[PDB]
Amino acid sequence: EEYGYIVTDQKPLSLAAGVKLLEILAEHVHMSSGSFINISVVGPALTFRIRHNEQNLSLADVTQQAGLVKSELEAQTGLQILQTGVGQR
Amino acid sequence: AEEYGYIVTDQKPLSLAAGVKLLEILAEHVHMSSGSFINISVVGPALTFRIRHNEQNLSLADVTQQAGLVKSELEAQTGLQILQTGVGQRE
Amino acid sequence: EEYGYIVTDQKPLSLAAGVKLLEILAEHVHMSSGSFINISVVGPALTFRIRHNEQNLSLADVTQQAGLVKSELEAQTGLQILQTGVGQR
Amino acid sequence: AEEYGYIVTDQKPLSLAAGVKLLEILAEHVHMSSGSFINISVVGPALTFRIRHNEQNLSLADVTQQAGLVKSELEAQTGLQILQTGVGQRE
Ligand SMILES: [Ca+2]
Ligand SMILES: [Ca+2]
Ligand SMILES: [Ca+2]
Ligand SMILES: [Ca+2]
Ligand SMILES: [Ca+2]
Ligand SMILES: [Ca+2]
Repeated sequence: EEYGYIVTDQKPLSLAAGVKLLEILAEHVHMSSGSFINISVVGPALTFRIRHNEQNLSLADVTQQAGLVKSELEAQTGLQILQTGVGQR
Repeated sequence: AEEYGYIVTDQKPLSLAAGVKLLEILAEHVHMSSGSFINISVVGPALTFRIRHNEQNLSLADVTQQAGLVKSELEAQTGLQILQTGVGQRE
Repeated sequence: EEYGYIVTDQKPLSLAAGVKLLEILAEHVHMSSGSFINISVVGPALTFRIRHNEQNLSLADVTQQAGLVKSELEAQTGLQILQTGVGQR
Repeated sequence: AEEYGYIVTDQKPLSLAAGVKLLEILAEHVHMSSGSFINISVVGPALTFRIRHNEQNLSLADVTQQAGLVKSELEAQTGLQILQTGVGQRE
């Protein structure tokens, strides 16, 4: 029951902005954003799981990639990314 | 500011001794000296750290991924629960 | 960007032993050891900074105290303390 | 062996003249005769010294603390960098 996390500077993080982060991330990792499932925004954090996918992208993979392209993610979504990781919710 | 790795626990607050024990276990797992974990702090429930240059070329992403793989061992050996692990960086 | 230093006879100083020194020191100065932050062991040396605290203990204060109780520190950590001070790292 | 004070510089090696200049500046700051700094040596980048009995009751802790307070003056007047200051004692 682990989830991927992207923690932002938002209070609160809007749901629309959270899934926009996922859209940009999905484009970058070459996966459909529909593969991000069980999505919730909780306080400043976006949380999600990941459906089975052809490239075998894990929660660790996508959260690592979110960290790598965070400036791209931010520029398009009007927020800052402070942490990315994996954990319970 | 540079990236840091972190582990959020269920401890209120996390003891310095327990935070370092997590790192000792993690170090032995990755076959790196625990002295290579640098700039360590415990703040509230969380442990934060960076990683020194090493021949293994282990990154913060590498170590936090590895912490996920050995999460049950980390918990069993320390008596605490790990709620989140990841990489952060201030704006 | 100054740090407190405790230089030991260790090669290398173990991280666990370094924070055990800090635990004993914290007990002696009546501060939480969690107030020792930015901790690194480098060769034989333990280095650290200090978070704001109620007694207004500085790096000079705690390194001076470490010198004063060094025999207590050593007896419990299986090492010798050779120097204490403040400096860059 | 008794405690000694020390100042580690960026000099490779530290000159005797520069080491003593640090002490002259430090002495004038603490309003003590620089002759009260005794058993002086420069070894590699470091200056080591002890302090003679004085009416002011100035200790090695006192003087090394004071060296921290006037670090920028010590550096500006000598042209070197101070990397560490402290008190040591052999085992
Ligand atoms: Ca993968
Ligand atoms: Ca940013
Ligand atoms: Ca658990
Ligand atoms: Ca004080
Ligand atoms: Ca001793
Ligand atoms: Ca300087």
